[PDB]
Amino acid sequence: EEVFDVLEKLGGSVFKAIHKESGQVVAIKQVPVESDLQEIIKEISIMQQCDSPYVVKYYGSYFKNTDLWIVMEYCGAGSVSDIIRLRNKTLIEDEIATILKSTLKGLEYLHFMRKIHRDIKAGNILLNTEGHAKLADFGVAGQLTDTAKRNTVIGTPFWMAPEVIQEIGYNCVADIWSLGITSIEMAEGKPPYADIHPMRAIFMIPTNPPPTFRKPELWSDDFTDFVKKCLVKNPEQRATATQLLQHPFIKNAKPVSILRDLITEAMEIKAKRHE
Ligand SMILES: CN1C(=O)c2sccc2N(C)c2nc(Nc3ccc(S(N)(=O)=O)cc3)ncc21
Ligand code: NA
Ligand code: NA
Repeated sequence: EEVFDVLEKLGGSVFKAIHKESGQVVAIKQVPVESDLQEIIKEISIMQQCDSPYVVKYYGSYFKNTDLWIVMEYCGAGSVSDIIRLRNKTLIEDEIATILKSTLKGLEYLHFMRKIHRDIKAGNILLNTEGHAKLADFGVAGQLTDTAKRNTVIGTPFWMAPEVIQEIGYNCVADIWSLGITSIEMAEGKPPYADIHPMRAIFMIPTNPPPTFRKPELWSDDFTDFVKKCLVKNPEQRATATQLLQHPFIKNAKPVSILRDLITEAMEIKAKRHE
């Protein structure tokens, strides 16, 4: 337990910390006793059986004063939602394509290991200092036994796939719907229906037509078609992560270096208000 120097709360329940001897910066989540501890092991187990630079790594865990502290990989730039909040600016298409290419590679890896993240949103896509996006928060992630369906209506309402809500079976492409809602969230700062009660939105996601941009005239043909390919209400006709990595919006992404200015800006704003 005293092998880490726990520092400020990141952003919740995650803290910045330093592994005292190696000097390495880690992110530690504080989990209470009354939590569903079988679900916490399921969360840690999914993280352990993942080995990808596009998925947040698990380092270990410890008990302190009845709490379970889960040690994980620290991403210096924060979440894409933190960067949008910090700068008070939505993301331009060039930024969205680059971040979403890495997110799709994480999704591709997870789905190949027959796992559904179930909570894809800008808040759970984390960027490192270099600009590499990683999937984080496997607290609601489900495991598929074979090419099998899941029935748990779980996730966050505005980002949930219609078939998850409909209670019919669902597989890995439920995350592709969430990716589409997230792409709109990065472009507009909020997902569709964000200013409506989340239980009212849950009710209309399967009956309403697939969401589109609030101002479609500002976005390119590629970004609007990418979002259209993500938001297909019928999961059997929804594109997989492997296919979306070939879509022009993603195939044409610029390198991670184009994110340097937003990362520097967001980090400078975080540091300036800390003092
Ligand atoms: C381990 N991890 C997570 O699983 C998740 S998933 C959703 C949130 C987290 N948290 C908070 C984290 N914050 C970080 N890095 C980090 C770095 C900077 C900032 S900032 N600049 O907004 O203060 C926030 C988080 N790195 C990693 C995580
Ligand atoms: Na979500
Ligand atoms: Na929209």
